[PDB]
Amino acid sequence: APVRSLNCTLRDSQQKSLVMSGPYELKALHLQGQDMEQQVVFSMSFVQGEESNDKIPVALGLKEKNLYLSCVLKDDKPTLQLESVDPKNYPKKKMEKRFVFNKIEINNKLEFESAQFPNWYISTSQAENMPVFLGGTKGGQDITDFTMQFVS
Ligand SMILES: CC(=O)N[C@H]1CNc2ccccc2C1
Repeated sequence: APVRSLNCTLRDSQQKSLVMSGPYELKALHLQGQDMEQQVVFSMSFVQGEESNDKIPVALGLKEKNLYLSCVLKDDKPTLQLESVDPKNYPKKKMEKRFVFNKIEINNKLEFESAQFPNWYISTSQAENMPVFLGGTKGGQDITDFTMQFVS
């Protein structure tokens, strides 16, 4: 049948919210109050892929926009991009591998590993107003843990 999707927001474990940074980038910043309306709402789709109790393959589309987070090689490195799709063939159950993240639940937090690039994670910087990126370790100064908030 159809693919199943949930609307949600994400915050990093330092409780930074995600906002648009021009058309094809996200950035993370500390937000509260009125400015919370700026945060990106995701449509998280539950897609085809290798699955276990704590590791669930998802696509992170933007709610009612034909824009997906995707993992591609850029200037020879795994990078995070926002990619446009045909709003007539998405969202689907069999999403292409560049769009798939393994949503991993460890110690009441979420990590989003690239299915295409093992051990590369959706990441934020500690500094305010810096891009969301794909980082090649769930260790060090960069932040790889998130919480999800469910949206109506
Ligand atoms: C123009 C703009 O920055 N809008 C925000 C708020 N709402 C929203 C909803 C879905 C996906 C992204 C967004 C970002």
